[PDB]
Amino acid sequence: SEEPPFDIRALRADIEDMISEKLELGPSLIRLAWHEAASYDCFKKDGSPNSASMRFKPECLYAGNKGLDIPRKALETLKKKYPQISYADLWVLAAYVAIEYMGGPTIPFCWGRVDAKDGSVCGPDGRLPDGSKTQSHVREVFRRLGFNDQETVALIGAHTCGECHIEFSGYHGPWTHNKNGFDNSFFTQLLDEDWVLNPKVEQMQLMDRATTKLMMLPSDVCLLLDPSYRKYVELYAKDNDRFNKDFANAFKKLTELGTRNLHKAPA
Ligand code: HEM
Ligand SMILES: [Ca+2]
Ligand SMILES: [K+]
Repeated sequence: SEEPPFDIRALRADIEDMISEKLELGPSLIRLAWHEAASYDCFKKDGSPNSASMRFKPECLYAGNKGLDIPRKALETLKKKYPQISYADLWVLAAYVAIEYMGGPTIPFCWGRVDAKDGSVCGPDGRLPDGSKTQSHVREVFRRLGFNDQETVALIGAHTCGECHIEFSGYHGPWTHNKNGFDNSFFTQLLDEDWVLNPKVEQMQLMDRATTKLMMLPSDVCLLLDPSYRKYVELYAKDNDRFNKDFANAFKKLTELGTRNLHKAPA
């Protein structure tokens, strides 16, 4: 529709380059964008999602955002090179490129997000979801964000890529045997393995009986235990195209929560 004031083409290319020079950045950029949107409360209408408010204290110090300085710092180099882009746009755009680069769907980008100017707009701590908890908590968090059960399950399928780091969350390991590819293999893994207790990680997590090299969180396996969430796990495990499409729509929605006057980018 409308040309952004920054060179989007060149920028897309710089972000693919940066990811290619450091592949484990792909998943952290997705998590960065998700956590900047995850402060929203659709009932209270607060929390400054999608405003790059995680640049500021105290949100940058919340336990759940630990390690997200890495992708923020990496993107600083690009903000410098393309000054017309807001950080908030940049953070969203880099997640979309990451998803695509790793084999995921191409999500239509909208631009024009305004950056928070100070940390007084940041939402409270305790809005990010807790991996040690299960379906009650999960549904409560995602209701509060504006998502239904179908959207919830689709979004959590992003765990198909990346991994847990002891230093950041206290959990350990990848969910899938290809942490650098974005497909429906998180649901597939969830359903096809026998998940057994990992007796050597201090924060409770499961491991696959077959190899013991994969992991799931309590919040992940709660998607099997809940009868509504399990319908959708099954839907995505048996239909990768459907997963691509629903993930695309839900993530776009996630990254457009609490925004206004966006413009559709070209491609
Ligand atoms: C129930 C909701 C969620 C919980 C409890 C949760 C929990 C976690 C935890 C504990 C980590 C590990 C962080 C680390 O140690 O580095 C993580 C990583 C990640 N999560 Fe989530 N997550 C949730 C939902 C989501 C959603 C909705 C998205 C995306 C749409 C997402 C995408 C990711 C990605 C990409 C990583 C990888 C980060 C990396 O490799 O550096 N997660 N998640
Ligand atoms: Ca925020
Ligand atoms: K994967």
